[PDB]
Amino acid sequence: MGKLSEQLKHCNGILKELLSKKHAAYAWPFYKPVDASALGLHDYHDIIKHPMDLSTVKRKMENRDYRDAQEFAADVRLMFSNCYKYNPPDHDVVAMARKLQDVFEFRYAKMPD
Ligand SMILES: Cc1cc(-c2nc(Cl)cn2Cc2ccccc2)cn(C)c1=O
Repeated sequence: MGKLSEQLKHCNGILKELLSKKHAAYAWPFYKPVDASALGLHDYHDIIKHPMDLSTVKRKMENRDYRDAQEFAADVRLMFSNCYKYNPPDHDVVAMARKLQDVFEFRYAKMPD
């Protein structure tokens, strides 16, 4: 009912959309933590100090970790920023990040007041 609750509902809706089949073609690299060892990315954790992914965001939302929309958005944007920091800008995963961030930013902007 309250403002914080209402804004977190909007955030949860966005999260559900980002994890939905509608966006799966470009969202899937963000579903789980980057497994650096599995992907042969042995410099990943030297470059990315604070990894983030949608499963972690989901766990935090479920645990009521996020106190407001701003805190939620910071994690989603951290996830994208990590991608832009680590990967050359012409790489496929970056194109996918850009597309998912477009989904995120446009819906996040429709936050209720
Ligand atoms: C460096 C990096 C790898 C992945 C990743 N996760 C899976 Cl599972 C496969 N990959 C590699 C990939 C290669 C080509 C296209 C998409 C992902 C995801 N993110 C966000 C990254 O920053």
